[PDB]
Amino acid sequence: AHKSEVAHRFKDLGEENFKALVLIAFAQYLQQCPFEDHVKLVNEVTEFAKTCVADESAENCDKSLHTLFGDKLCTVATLRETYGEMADCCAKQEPERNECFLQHKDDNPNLPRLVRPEVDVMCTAFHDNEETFLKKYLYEIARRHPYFYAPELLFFAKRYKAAFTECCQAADKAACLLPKLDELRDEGKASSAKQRLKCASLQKFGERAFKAWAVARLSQRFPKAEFAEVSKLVTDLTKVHTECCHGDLLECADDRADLAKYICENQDSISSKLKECCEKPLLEKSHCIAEVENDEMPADLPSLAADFVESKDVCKNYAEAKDVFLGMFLYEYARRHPDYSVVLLLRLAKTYETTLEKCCAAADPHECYAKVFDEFKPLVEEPQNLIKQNCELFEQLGEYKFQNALLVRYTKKVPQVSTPTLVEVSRNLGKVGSKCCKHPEAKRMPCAEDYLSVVLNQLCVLHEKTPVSDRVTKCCTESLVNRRPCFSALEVDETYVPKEFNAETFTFHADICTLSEKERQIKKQTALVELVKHKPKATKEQLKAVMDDFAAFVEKCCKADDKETCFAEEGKKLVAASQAALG
Ligand SMILES: COc1cc([C@@H]2c3cc4c(cc3[C@@H](O[C@@H]3O[C@@H]5CO[C@@H](C)O[C@H]5[C@H](O)[C@H]3O)[C@H]3COC(=O)[C@H]23)OCO4)cc(OC)c1O
Ligand SMILES: CCCCCCCCCCCCCC(=O)O
Ligand SMILES: CCCCCCCCCCCCCC(=O)O
Ligand SMILES: CCCCCCCCCCCCCC(=O)O
Ligand SMILES: CCCCCCCCCCCCCC(=O)O
Repeated sequence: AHKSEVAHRFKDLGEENFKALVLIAFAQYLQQCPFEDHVKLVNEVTEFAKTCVADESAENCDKSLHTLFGDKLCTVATLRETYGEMADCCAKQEPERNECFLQHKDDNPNLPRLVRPEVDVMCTAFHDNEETFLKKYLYEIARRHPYFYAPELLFFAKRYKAAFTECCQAADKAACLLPKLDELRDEGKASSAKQRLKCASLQKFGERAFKAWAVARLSQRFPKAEFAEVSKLVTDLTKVHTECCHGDLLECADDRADLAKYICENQDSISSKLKECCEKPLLEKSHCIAEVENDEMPADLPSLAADFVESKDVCKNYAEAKDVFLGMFLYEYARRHPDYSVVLLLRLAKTYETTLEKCCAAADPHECYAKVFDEFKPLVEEPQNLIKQNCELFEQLGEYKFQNALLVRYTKKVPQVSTPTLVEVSRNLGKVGSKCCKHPEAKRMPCAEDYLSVVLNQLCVLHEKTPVSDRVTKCCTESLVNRRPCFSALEVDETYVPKEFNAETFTFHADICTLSEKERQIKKQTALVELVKHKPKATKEQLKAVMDDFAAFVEKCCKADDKETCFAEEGKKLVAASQAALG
């Protein structure tokens, strides 16, 4: 270490890990360079590291990895005739140089769009050359998602490897592999969204706010930890996320490790759930810790009434350090309720703060704040209720028919939203319902928050680049804790004038009967949205008349001898019979 940084990295990571991350880091700076140029780089940088491992005292093995990596970047021939002013970065000395590079990372690289080949082609390529097949895609994905934390992209890639291993040698390859690839896309996109949103919220609402979130989240997970310990961890976590949000891989990676090193050295004073994690190699340590089970909460804890309502010096302890008092509230409440969403805890916190502001200025303070815990009852109520009604609805309808209810619901509220956006969000919102409703009671709200936070921002980002309704603009710019209830408060837009008829949008062709089940579902769900937008004032019964008449139709023509003639003449009368009903 420090004698040869590059030799130390290599030893800690291993050759295989080393060459994987470097390909990632190279594909994340030079997004336009072809695969094989990157290969040649990764090969040159690894063989070099080897010499340093064998002989740390060698030629320039004492340089920082920041210098080595930069030197390699400015090797690339058409740096100027391809990446433009990025070549100018090479004239700058190292501290400034890397910053110049980060500033030229493109989230909109304007690359094409990865097509997923046939399972046959995939499994053949995978077998006939794993190395090239896998690293080509690692490269192809990393270049499209720069800023995506490199070691995280690596963990997904390893999960792609097992999937391709188990399934290519299966009876029905396609039926084993396709659902996994889809799950992996969804988790990976959800990963990058959660990273994106954390930096955005930090940039928008501030450090103190992030800290409030932190205390909440941490006390839930490490309830046996003392407040002084949770408080330091909150401070430490804020530092690593702040720095990790600057965008540089080595700064982030080293901060994450130190924090993993600390925690693991103090598990006794943190959680009894950190044993297997703290055994893992450096690459996996913080990744493991970040997803650790909740430690069980201390046997028998007193009510919060004593320290927060009854005590003789509430208003005093509050008056000294307000944020400290408010965080202790958070601490004591979060550790007791791992079944609460973090934002909900922040609302009870917000409410406790307000009443304290009013009530501590009273001639007899305890009088006016003695009932404050009675306002928490309806704030806790609202989320708890919403999962019951939604999970019930789902449990008796199944995922696909459950998304179709959301489809109609949200098209009726915000019909100005583009059709594919409505299909994408309503389908997504159904999956978090299929994910979290399978968890038991006390895990539902924390889970629903986790994926709602993703799907909600996803939609906000579209609407930011393309706004079409102000009540959505308002729900997206409202506070952190107000975001979701704002959306739940969306009402049916009955001032929306019906979209005009277009026989194309309701013309169905015989290709549907062969299309993949996912592919096929989008088609129908696209038409459903369009059915609502054309006739939003129709009843549940009117709607279900048409959705049934259509099911019959497709059943008939998809088993006909001449399927294309059937889809033409029968869809011709299907549309007419239906216009007539909703006329
Ligand atoms: C401290 O100031 C800086 C902030 C940043 C950005 C950044 C900036 C943002 C923001 C979000 C982000 C986010 O970008 C990424 O965007 C991608 C958008 O498409 C999805 C698919 O994938 C996203 C990445 O996964 C996400 O991680 C940050 C995470 O890693 C960074 O460093 C990113 O929302 C508000 O403004 C860079 C800097 O370098 C000069 C800074 O100095
Ligand atoms: C610039 C190319 C070489 C990059 C080598 C460093 C790659 C990440 C180091 C892994 C540290 C992981 C720390 C953690 O997340 O817990
Ligand atoms: C969107 C389809 C339903 C998904 C499952 C039900 C979600 C109910 C809302 C949960 C809200 C938790 C976040 C919060 O308390 O602010
Ligand atoms: C604003 C665009 C309309 C399409 C999606 C609407 C999303 C509403 C989010 C509601 C999340 C909680 C579900 C619920 O409150 O029942
Ligand atoms: C205006 C004429 C429309 C006639 C056809 C409307 C069909 C709307 C989509 C039907 C979706 C059915 C859902 C399903 O069966 O999976």
